[PDB]
Amino acid sequence: ADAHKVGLIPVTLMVSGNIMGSGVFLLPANLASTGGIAIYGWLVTIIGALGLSMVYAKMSFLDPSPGGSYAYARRCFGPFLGYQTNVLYWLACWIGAIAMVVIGVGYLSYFFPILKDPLVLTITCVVVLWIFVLLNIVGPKMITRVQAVATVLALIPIVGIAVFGWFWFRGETYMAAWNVSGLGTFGAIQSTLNVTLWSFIGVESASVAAGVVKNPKRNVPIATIGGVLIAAVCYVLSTTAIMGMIPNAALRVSASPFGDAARMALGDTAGAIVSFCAAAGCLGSLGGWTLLAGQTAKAAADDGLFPPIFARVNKAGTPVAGLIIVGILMTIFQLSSISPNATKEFGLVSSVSVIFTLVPYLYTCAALLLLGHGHFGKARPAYLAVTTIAFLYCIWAVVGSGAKEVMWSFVTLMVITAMYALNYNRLHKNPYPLDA
Amino acid sequence: ADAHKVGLIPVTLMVSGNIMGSGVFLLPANLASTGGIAIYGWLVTIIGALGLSMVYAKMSFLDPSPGGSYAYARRCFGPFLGYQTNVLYWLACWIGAIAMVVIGVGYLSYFFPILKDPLVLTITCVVVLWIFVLLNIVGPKMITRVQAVATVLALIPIVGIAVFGWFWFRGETYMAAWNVSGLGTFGAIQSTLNVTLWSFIGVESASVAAGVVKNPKRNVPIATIGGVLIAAVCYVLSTTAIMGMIPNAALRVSASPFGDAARMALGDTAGAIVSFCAAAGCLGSLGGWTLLAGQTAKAAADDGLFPPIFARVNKAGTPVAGLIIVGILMTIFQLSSISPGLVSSVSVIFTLVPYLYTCAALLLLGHGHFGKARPAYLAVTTIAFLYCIWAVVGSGAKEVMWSFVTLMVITAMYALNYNRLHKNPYPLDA
Ligand SMILES: NC(=[NH2+])NCCC[C@H](N)C(=O)O
Ligand SMILES: NC(=[NH2+])NCCC[C@H](N)C(=O)O
Repeated sequence: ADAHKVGLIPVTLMVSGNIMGSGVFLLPANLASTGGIAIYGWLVTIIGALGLSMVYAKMSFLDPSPGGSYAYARRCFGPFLGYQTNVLYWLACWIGAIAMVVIGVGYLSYFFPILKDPLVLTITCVVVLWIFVLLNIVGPKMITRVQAVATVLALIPIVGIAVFGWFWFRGETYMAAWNVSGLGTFGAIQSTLNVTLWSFIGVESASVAAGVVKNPKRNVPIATIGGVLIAAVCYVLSTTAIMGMIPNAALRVSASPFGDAARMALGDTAGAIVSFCAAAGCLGSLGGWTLLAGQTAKAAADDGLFPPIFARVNKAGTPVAGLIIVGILMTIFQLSSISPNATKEFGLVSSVSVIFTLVPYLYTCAALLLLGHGHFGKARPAYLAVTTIAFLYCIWAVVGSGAKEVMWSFVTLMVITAMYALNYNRLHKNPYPLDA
Repeated sequence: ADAHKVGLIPVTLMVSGNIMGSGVFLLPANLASTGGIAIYGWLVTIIGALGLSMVYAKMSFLDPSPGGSYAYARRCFGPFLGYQTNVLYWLACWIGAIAMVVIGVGYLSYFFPILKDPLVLTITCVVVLWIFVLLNIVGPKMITRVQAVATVLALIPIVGIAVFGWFWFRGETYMAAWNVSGLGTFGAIQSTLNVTLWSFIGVESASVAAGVVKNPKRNVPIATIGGVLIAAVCYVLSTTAIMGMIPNAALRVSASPFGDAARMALGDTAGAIVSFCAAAGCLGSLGGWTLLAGQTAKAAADDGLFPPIFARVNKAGTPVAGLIIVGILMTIFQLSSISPGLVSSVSVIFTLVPYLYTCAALLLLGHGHFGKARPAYLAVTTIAFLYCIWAVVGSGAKEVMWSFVTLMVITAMYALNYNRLHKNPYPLDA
């Protein structure tokens, strides 16, 4: 409790918030490239995401350390694989933040065309970017509530259709466009896993924010599973709903499919509603990531595995100097990217960020078995089945990324292990030292 | 000493053998795609390889554990990063052996066209493949000698030209093709590093076979550095020598540039010589890898980190059952072929991972023993780092992707096979 921690509801909405985020609005546009067979892809993507949820759920229950993934990998494998998880996820976070502010603010252009011009867009972003760094400095009680309101604002259309969308949905349109890809059923299913497997990055959120959730052992597991269950429901119900409402042809070339789901549904400026709700979604998610950025660095900084400045806190215990760095960085790697100008662009270096997150997922399912075997009782086979699913889920994600971004993920992994060696020799503690 | 270990010379020739191997004959054909500016690429590729040599040299001096890379990673980072190194490098080895038998036997087609036909080629390979598995079962004293002879047989042409090739050398020729790539100087340099940086895979050999080298602490470092020095000398002297001997135009479309080179000096039957020496090279290297395969699995098996069967030895101490597995596997993933290289490629990135964790291990374990040469050892190992990273920077993406995916599967198997036995730096209470 004591005192400014965050409760169950905010925490869980932070999970749903970060998960659904920017993408929930573009899904039916990308599945439309393959068809209604994307339903099968979901059934596979869901049980795979429920696996990784349960893993994080049980893990955080057993050890509710602050920093989630990072924490477990330190217990399991030592300071090095700890240091690796942080650096990766910490980047995966604040690069992820950058994507939110862009996408979010970009929805607002529907209201202010003023900001399609790329320069003004970047000025607006610094502003809104620092707005949320500041909200994060007034503390996790505060941003979790701003996100909680943001994300329920963002759920309005997504339930609206998910629930009321059926009233107009039919078979004729949905089924006609069952398999537009022109690939075999298993071919298609894989081509939808390319999209949908990245839909549940975010499941870690609660377990990472353990240090700031009120009753970690009860709540982190509830927020973890619950969050993922909200996301699943929406995804499935909403994008199957849209594929029986708008014809495939129109839908796959749509910039905002929910905006179009509107212009017939409630018509007129109902796109207004959706582009506000869409913008609210991201901006909420924005702040939620920058939070999590704040926490990993904190945890790692606290065990000597990240610079001391990230461990420095104000009296409430929130890492102010830590967040101001994330804030500065995002301001640097944002001016750098004024629509070309300096060089090129660049959604590569956000894509590599998304593989950085799958590495922690992997070391966590390892950590569950390697640390947790003691506490499994007679449910041993259950926990083996589940985590191997979580494994298949992480590998099968990378199996169908682009090469280019895995290559680069891998290169940054090498450079991470070059810095550890260079920065920690002397302080390092060897399982089997040499004598002097 | 006691008793059937291997001495300095065989060890070091195993190093040079495995390094130069199949590639030393194809180098000047691939550098001919860019020109005599590949000389600059070499100067960068050399000091980078002398780094990673020195690293392995000092590491194996300090700890001369059997398994080299694997050993060090276990000390440094624990059983998991140990397990990771072995599985990788063990695959790196026996996939690498498959490549050698193919290439090696393929040179012999110059004598027996009978075996360009792809079926007969694979039958031949199983035969020769199991010839060397057997030679390896009669022990490391034996294969190291077969390799030593194989690799000095393979050095004939390579010194022949490297030394005597200068008599047909022509500055005009060499210069006129200075930069055929049509890229900027730094562009060209990078386009030659693509080839040359993979030239020194093998530096690990001696430190990996520490369990079988006579006086490990003196010899593994000598064989390590010495080996790499022999490879550098040849590479540089021989391929610059050829580029002033044969015009760029001819040279870059050559199937065997040494065959063409040699036909200028000895002439006529020089192709026979070269295709025998070229085949001797690979087949020697073939056995030397299957050796190293034998040793990692042994070392890991011995620490519970690989199946017990790989730790099982005959009275001489050599892992017979272990090698028969490698032998079977190579027989399976060979008949699997017919008709009906990526894999050989992914295997090559697998070897750069151990290199990395070794330079780490040098600093993380060795800092105690650096005395007042601290800066020297930091400078050197950071080169060794740049060398490993810069290799991967210019691989194909497809084979890094797959190297990475196999890394994930490796860590899923550790979790699945070692939970209960695993020892956590910071456990939970029950
Ligand atoms: N445009 C992007 N790829 N943004 C990355 C955000 C990832 C986050 N899991 C989401 O789906 O909302
Ligand atoms: N074990 C391996 N992956 N070997 C690949 C061959 C590399 C070696 N430098 C050669 O060209 O001969």
